[PDB]
Amino acid sequence: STTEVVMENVTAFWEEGFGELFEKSFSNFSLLGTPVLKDINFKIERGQLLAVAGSTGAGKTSLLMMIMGELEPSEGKIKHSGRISFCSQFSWIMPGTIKENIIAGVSYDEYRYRSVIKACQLEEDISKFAEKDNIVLGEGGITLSGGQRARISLARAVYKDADLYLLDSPFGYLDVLTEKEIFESCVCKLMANKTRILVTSKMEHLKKADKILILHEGSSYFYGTFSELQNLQPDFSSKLMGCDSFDQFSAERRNSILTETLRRFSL
Amino acid sequence: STTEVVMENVTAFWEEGFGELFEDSLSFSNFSLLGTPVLKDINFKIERGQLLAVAGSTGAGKTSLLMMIMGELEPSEGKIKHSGRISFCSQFSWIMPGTIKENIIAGVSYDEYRYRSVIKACQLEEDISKFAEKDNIVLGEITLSGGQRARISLARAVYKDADLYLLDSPFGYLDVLTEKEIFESCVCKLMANKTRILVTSKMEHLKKADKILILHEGSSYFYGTFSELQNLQPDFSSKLMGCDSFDQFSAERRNSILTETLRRFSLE
Amino acid sequence: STTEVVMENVTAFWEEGFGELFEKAKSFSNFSLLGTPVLKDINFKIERGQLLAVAGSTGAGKTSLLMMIMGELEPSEGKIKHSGRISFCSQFSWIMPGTIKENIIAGVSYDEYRYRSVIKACQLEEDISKIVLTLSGGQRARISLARAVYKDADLYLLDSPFGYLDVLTEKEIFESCVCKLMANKTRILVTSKMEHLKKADKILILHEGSSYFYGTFSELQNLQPDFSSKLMGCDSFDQFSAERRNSILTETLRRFSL
Amino acid sequence: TTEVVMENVTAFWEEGFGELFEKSFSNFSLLGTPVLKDINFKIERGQLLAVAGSTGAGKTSLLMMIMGELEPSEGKIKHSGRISFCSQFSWIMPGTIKENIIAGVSYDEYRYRSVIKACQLEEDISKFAEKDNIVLGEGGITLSGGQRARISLARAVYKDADLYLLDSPFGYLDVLTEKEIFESCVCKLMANKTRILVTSKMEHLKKADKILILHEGSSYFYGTFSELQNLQPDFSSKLMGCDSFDQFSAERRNSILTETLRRFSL
Amino acid sequence: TTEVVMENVTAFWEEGFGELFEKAKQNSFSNFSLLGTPVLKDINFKIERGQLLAVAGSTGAGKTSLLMMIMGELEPSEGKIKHSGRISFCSQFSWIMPGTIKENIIAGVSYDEYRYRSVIKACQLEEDISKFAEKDNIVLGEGGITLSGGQRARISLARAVYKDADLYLLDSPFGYLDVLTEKEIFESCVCKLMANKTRILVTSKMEHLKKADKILILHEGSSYFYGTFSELQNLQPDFSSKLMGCDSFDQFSAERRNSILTETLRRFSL
Ligand SMILES: Nc1ncnc2c1ncn2[C@@H]1O[C@H](COP(=O)(O)OP(=O)(O)OP(=O)(O)O)[C@@H](O)[C@H]1O
Ligand SMILES: Nc1ncnc2c1ncn2[C@@H]1O[C@H](COP(=O)(O)OP(=O)(O)OP(=O)(O)O)[C@@H](O)[C@H]1O
Ligand SMILES: Nc1ncnc2c1ncn2[C@@H]1O[C@H](COP(=O)(O)OP(=O)(O)OP(=O)(O)O)[C@@H](O)[C@H]1O
Ligand SMILES: Nc1ncnc2c1ncn2[C@@H]1O[C@H](COP(=O)(O)OP(=O)(O)OP(=O)(O)O)[C@@H](O)[C@H]1O
Ligand SMILES: Nc1ncnc2c1ncn2[C@@H]1O[C@H](COP(=O)(O)OP(=O)(O)OP(=O)(O)O)[C@@H](O)[C@H]1O
Ligand SMILES: [Mg+2]
Ligand SMILES: [Mg+2]
Ligand SMILES: [Mg+2]
Ligand SMILES: [Mg+2]
Ligand SMILES: [Mg+2]
Repeated sequence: STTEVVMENVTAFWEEGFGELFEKSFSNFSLLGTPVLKDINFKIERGQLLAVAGSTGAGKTSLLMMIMGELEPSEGKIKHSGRISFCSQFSWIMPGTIKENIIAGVSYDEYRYRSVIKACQLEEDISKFAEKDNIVLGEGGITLSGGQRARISLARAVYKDADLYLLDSPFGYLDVLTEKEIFESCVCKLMANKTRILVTSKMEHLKKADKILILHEGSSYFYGTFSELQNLQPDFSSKLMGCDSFDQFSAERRNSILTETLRRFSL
Repeated sequence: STTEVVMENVTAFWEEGFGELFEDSLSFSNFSLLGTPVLKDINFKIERGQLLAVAGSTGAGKTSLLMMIMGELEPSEGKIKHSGRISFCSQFSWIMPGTIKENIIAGVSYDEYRYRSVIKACQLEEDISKFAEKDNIVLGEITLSGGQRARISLARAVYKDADLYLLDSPFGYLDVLTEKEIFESCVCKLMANKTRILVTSKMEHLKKADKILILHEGSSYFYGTFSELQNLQPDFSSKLMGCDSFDQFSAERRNSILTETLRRFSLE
Repeated sequence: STTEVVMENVTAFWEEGFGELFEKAKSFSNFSLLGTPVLKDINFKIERGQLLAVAGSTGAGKTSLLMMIMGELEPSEGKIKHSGRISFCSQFSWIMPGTIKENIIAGVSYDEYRYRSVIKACQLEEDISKIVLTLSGGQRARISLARAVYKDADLYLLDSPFGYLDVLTEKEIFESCVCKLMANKTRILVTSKMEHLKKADKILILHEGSSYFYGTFSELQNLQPDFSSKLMGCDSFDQFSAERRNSILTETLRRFSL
Repeated sequence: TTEVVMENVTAFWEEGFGELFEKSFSNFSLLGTPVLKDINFKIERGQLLAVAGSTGAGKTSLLMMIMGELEPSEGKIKHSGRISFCSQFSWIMPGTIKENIIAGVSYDEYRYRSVIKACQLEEDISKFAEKDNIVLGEGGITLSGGQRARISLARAVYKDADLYLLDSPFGYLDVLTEKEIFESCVCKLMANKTRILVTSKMEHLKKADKILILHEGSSYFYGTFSELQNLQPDFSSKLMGCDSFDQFSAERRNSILTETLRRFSL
Repeated sequence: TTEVVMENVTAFWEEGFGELFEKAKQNSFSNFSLLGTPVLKDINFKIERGQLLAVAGSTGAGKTSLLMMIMGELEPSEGKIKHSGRISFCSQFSWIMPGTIKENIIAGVSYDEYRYRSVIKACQLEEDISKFAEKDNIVLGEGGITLSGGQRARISLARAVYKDADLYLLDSPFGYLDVLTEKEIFESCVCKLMANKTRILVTSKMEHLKKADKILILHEGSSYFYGTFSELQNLQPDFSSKLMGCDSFDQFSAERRNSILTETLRRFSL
């Protein structure tokens, strides 16, 4: 099964102190703080892809955290139901095998597991190891490349059967071509009929999305389709540079991207 | 089973030299001005079984106050009253070489009921059952997440049967929801009849506490209940932002919070 | 984990005075005759993970048997064997002040996966998605069951939890909840429905405090082809309260409107 | 605390038959019926008197006479000091749980915490984020019957008095909670105080220092439980005034069930 | 969404024999009904809400007829049939209407942008529509002229799936596709797009039987087997092509085989 997600006039603070103060001669104590999310409105139907974009600190992860209940609204309405699956910006590797890391407590299913490792391009990493997917890794994933950790992390999120998938920029340690292929095979094909929210800065991902949400300083800059945004603002393509770009990338990230490029052509 | 904690006009210096210095028509000197006390004129009283929340910004002397109760820091003036054994959970989550079970038990006599009640309240059942070796898998001084280490370190402090529990911000590496759940199940439920002092910046924790103590640069800013303080200072919610906020968190703290979030939606 | 439940030659009195008099009795006298035991010579065994259906006419002692297991009622004679935690769903659908989450969680620790599973099995997913507690009779019934089912226990005692539901919703929840989600748990279900007795590993029929039948449904069908609604303690719809009737109707409307 | 003495006490609820009893032979008092007749007992400081009898026997009326609502036409009543009264009716004031328990007298944190412990109100208070200071209205809406019963007893017990009059305060509780609170509150916390408890429970009679059985306003039995067992091995639910569960209101049965549910869920 | 239940169902296509079976049922004795042969005899199965039933069996076993009975064209002479809601039907015959591809898929029912897009993706029609100059608005005549067999099959499936129904009856919709495309569409359409819908799929593919929640094997009008694929394989380790109704490639028409070849060519030439 899958779920709708609806937000109506949502405002939220990470600080518990400022939240209560917002819910209240005159005075205005709320001003001493700043809302992380302000007047958020959207509705995504069952099985749709919502792409969320915006510059650093805009509140993209925070929006996901609010769906997950870590951040609570001080105003407005959130509607969604069922199980959540989360893929974080941080790729987390569990002590155990690659199979164990993907399955993560869920019952093993042959067809599902194979679909997922195929979609996330782990077949060559899963067979060309000493003892297949039974090789033991530790917490952190020292013996794995950044690209491997990202793909295992995505595989784990996609293997879980859920009503809502929250994907926080899962391709950032991958090279361009691998990102394009996995977006298509995983997010567009394997997850085709699951409601999903993807944090991304890729214009292509926005193009394929059913709905887009541009966040600016916690506020809704634009909600609708990419075509509508392009028609109103033919310049926006340039503002997409002011989101997540190279040279601002850390050292290990660039090295991971290079390693993923090397993997492609070494075959 | 549990102790009262009293402090009367307590002033203290970490530096022994400035402490010794501490204890107009005519000529006078004032050498004690050369040093600043870490704690100054501290007064509070916590009854048996009560919860005291201690808050304040970085460097205000919260850990130092706990250190004083432990006898690491010594008073130059005033009296400190507390009896029985002390248990201490630090900001630093310490992992002993050995197993998880031995890490929680750590010398203290083994009891089946108590141990299982502790690992439940600290949400360690799922961590213990997942490993092939159960709670008999070996650890160094790592292949553990920040959240796991924090949970084990709390479990250890809680397992010990003591008259006074000192909890120095034990939830920092946990996500919001896990923190809420463990505060309720461990601090509030399993430890309900125990005297405990909790260093925290969370409004909810201050609300639940019987008494609160707000420290400012080593001095008592407020002592009483949270309601009394909110009634006196409708501002205070804003002051609590200037305590321990996300903007200062290190990378490994931020990432520990994130994988605790992952754990909830990926495991069990 | 889960537990076995054993009852050997059990007799019990709700009135302590008559209970203690049976113990004192344990030319001649028989002062114990002045009272009447609520349960008399009860014998059954339910294996770990099995379902016991308890049926019988109004006042036969179905709830009291559950109260005895919970220790509210004490035996004057015999042995009762059960270990671990008990979870109880009453005929009364209790709603606490607080949220729906707080009502379901009710003093045990929150677990995300388990929570979502229980919401699914009790058909509360749409209800929950739509705040202090407003509710339909059906919603109250489902939340109250969800609470009992959410608690991790060795033994589940379910006292007629489906009464305020329409036939179709009761069937679906008995399947998803009692049969599937709770498949490996020891459960005792007070019910009057043929389908439930068919599915149970064992059935106990009570009559005026005594054991009328113990065994399987198929064994009962041979010995009693003459169905009795009175003896089984079946629903008398014309005697249902206006509240109960309208709850059943509302649940029927819900199926076809939402 | 106080002693309670009653010597040859007879009383009428109606003022008319009062002085008529206090008076050719004529007896106009006969067309009235005395609610209590020739009552005799003596309970020492710190002792528990258990009072039992069928419905309408005069158990509550006896408490009412001690409180002064009912005046004797004959005999002597001796008791001194303040009285605390816990009624069959569980009453809730406008205001918070704390204020409901405190009820006017000066706050004492130690005494208060002891009372809420003994009356099992700790989970009730700690559940709310507003704790002790969340408001309730008159009637006790949004509270369960079990909670009202516990708050009402808490109020009665918190009050410092020489004599405590407890009129069947457990009726809306399940068997187990009644047993636990009888023990922790009436038997332990109030062990130093003189108390009179109207009850039907055999267990309460055993723990009492003295028991008084009423029947139609007259003293059927006065003495210990052991003496009563000797004299009367034939237990009678009717005579002891045992609760007929089938005669319970929907709200009372549902209260008991909610208390049962509270125990196994929390 | 709906449940489908059949219990001891018998049916005749010929009305005369159906009425004869019922008239002799209520009533020295006679048995006139033996003169006819029922298309379906003693049918028993159950599929729950949102589940996939796979129906297999040899040619003439009565697979389409069972679908025809659910649709009310064939009437039961005996037994219980339970189902509710709207039915959508995809036939072995790929029907093309006069009109555009859009009109063909929509089929009068209201247009919904997202639903339409979801269906054309799941049925692999995105390439086809875009490849045409006027896109969705290219005019098709009745029957077959302009489109390939694979295209006709995908449009016909898309129409069935676009309709909002509580029961989807899919009578061997992939026969004119190559193996790889059939695999992909069974996954993307039948399993994912229709994941929460009650569906009955007539098929001869082991893969489909494996994925189904329940299978129903038909043999000369009667229930040969009902259960899961695991239960079947445990109770029958010997595979029979004839019994399962496995479509023999030799017994395919020239147009069918060439449609399969065209689909393979499409994959490698675009
Ligand atoms: N766990 C948290 N607790 C408190 N504040 C947080 C937390 N996570 C993020 N924030 C705050 O929320 C605000 C928005 O940050 P957020 O991480 O949601 O931005 P983002 O759009 O995901 O940025 P980026 O593109 O770099 O990932 C920031 O001020 C940040 O400090
Ligand atoms: N072990 C120590 N020896 C000497 N000085 C110390 C020691 N620990 C803390 N201090 C000093 O005491 C002062 C107060 O520090 P303390 O750690 O008690 O503040 P805090 O309230 O716990 O701050 P934080 O919230 O960052 O933990 C600081 O000047 C600090 O350098
Ligand atoms: N809490 C109680 N205290 C005293 N007597 C009780 C109590 N509960 C039930 N009884 C009595 O026990 C006897 C059996 O009642 P019980 O409620 O167990 O029957 P039941 O089978 O559950 O009937 P129903 O179908 O109406 O639920 C009755 O006489 C009833 O009055
Ligand atoms: N306030 C009153 N004013 C006048 N008569 C009263 C009053 N209260 C009780 N009575 C009468 O006193 C008689 C005895 O009743 P009482 O309430 O003392 O019996 P009880 O033993 O408490 O019965 P129960 O077990 O039902 O509580 C009854 O006739 C009753 O009507
Ligand atoms: N519309 C109809 N009217 C009358 N008889 C029919 C009709 N359709 C099919 N039949 C007959 O019903 C019987 C069963 O044929 P049916 O088409 O249902 O088998 P099938 O399993 O679908 O075979 P196939 O694999 O070739 O499609 C045959 O005798 C057939 O002639
Ligand atoms: Mg982010
Ligand atoms: Mg510190
Ligand atoms: Mg009952
Ligand atoms: Mg009375
Ligand atoms: Mg056919």
